[PDB]
Amino acid sequence: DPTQFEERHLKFLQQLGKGNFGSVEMCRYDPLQDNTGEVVAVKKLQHSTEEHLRDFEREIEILKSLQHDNIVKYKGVCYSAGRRNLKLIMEYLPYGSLRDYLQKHKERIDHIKLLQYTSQICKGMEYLGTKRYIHRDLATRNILVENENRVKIGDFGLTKVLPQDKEYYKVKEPGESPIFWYAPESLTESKFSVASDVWSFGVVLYELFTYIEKSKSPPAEFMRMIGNDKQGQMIVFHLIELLKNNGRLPRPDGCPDEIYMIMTECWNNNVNQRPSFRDLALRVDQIRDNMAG
Ligand SMILES: COc1cc(F)c(CC(=O)N2CCN(c3nc(Nc4cc(C)n[nH]4)c4cccn4n3)CC2)c(F)c1
Repeated sequence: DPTQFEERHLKFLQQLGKGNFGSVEMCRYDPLQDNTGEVVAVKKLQHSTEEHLRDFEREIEILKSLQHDNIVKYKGVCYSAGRRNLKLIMEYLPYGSLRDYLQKHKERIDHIKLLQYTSQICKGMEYLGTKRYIHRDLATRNILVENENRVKIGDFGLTKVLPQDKEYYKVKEPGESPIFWYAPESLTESKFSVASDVWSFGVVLYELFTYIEKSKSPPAEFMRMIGNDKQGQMIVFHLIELLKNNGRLPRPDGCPDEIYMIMTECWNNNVNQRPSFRDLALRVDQIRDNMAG
């Protein structure tokens, strides 16, 4: 079984990312011990808990079930014992997250290139939606760069499977949520759907066009519009109010009108009036072709 990875043969090379409930490492899986093994990505939990383990087992199954060019490849699992600790083994994408890649190569990345990535996220997302999976955490930090011409959705920590009788999923936290990417209904009602993923995709489109400018980030922009003198529970309250009164993220500098319109349509307060991923890709591909030859 290739899907079974022996723990003693997984050489730690570097920590890549940390989460509230886990981490991602760069390892070399070297069974022959001759230093010819491939470098892989290893996601692991930080809290031993049964409720976080169950969520993680569900996440492993969601990823195992995904086969697309714009989705990070599942490679296998790593067990240690009977009740174990469990590790998810994925392919290593060398250019890091889309957030870090863009932040460093802003001079090299055209608008056409940004739109090629956008279309790839849309295609990956539409594929998710056919399996009735809700991502719930669409952001540039969660998109990986395989190469200069290809991005993949690279983390599924918050992904949920829709119940068979509903088109939304209601879910809590319990700690810190990525609020500045959340749809109003996710803020008020805790409702997650394909439509709230579209809302968040809008924020991703925003991120990409700001070229990750710290002063222009979604938390920074929203906090200015709210008042940086705001508490904690009040931050969600005021954010709900601003969104409700058609308060939105500004058009990023240099961003064309056609693209900001895509963003604003993704940001419709009316769940049902938001575009579909298929149409999103269609408009994006159309714009890419108008900008090119
Ligand atoms: C609970 O664990 C998580 C999961 C997350 F998605 C994030 C989100 C986030 O911020 N990053 C930034 C750093 N990063 C990264 N990854 C690379 N390669 C890779 C990752 C995979 C699966 N395959 N290949 C790579 C190559 C070069 C530099 N990097 N940097 C990982 C994701 C976390 F922070 C924590």
